Amino acid sequence: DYDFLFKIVLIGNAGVGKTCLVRRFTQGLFPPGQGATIGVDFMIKTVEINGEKVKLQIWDTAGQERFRSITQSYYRSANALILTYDITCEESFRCLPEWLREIEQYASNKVITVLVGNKIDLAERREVSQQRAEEFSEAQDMYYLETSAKESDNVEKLFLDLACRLISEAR
Ligand SMILES: Nc1nc2c(ncn2[C@@H]2O[C@H](COP(=O)(O)OP(=O)(O)NP(=O)(O)O)[C@@H](O)[C@H]2O)c(=O)[nH]1
Ligand SMILES: [Mg+2]
Repeated sequence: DYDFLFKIVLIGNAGVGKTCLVRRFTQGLFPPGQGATIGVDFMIKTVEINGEKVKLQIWDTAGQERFRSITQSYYRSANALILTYDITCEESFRCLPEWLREIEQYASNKVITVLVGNKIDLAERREVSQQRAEEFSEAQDMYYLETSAKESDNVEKLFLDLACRLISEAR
């Protein structure tokens, strides 16, 4: 048995690396030749946060617009949403207001949302500056972290810090 169970759902545009992120955390390896998610995928992992056993239930949703009505049906039952963009794609960033709008209608009003900028191993090809992203997230009152599923940068920290904050929330 665990001390806590939380339901985390990753969302964001197609191609931003939501799958490689979940899989790198949950399996410990960056998945080679990863293809687009069809519908929603589900993964599990139990983690120790300061002696507490926390089971994460993680839903990994399709980016592709055509699955969008179905991925949205998963929001209401989530404890947290990991909203994801790709630092090297300005449009995935520019989309974010629209995602927050969705989350407002379809997620629960107790949902925690974090923002992840993925693919920092490609930092020199970013199209959204660190400062832009931090200013957007300061405006949204949203925790922001820059990750690399590929090279592991901040992938563990992402979910372990969110678990810790979900613990505090449950108390
Ligand atoms: N350099 C680099 N490439 C990455 C990283 N994370 C994912 N990618 C790549 O970017 C592409 C998209 O990855 P994927 O995890 O499928 O993204 P997704 O957000 O789940 N897409 P979908 O919504 O279609 O399921 C893949 O080619 C994957 O290898 C990263 O941290 N760095
Ligand atoms: Mg995917």
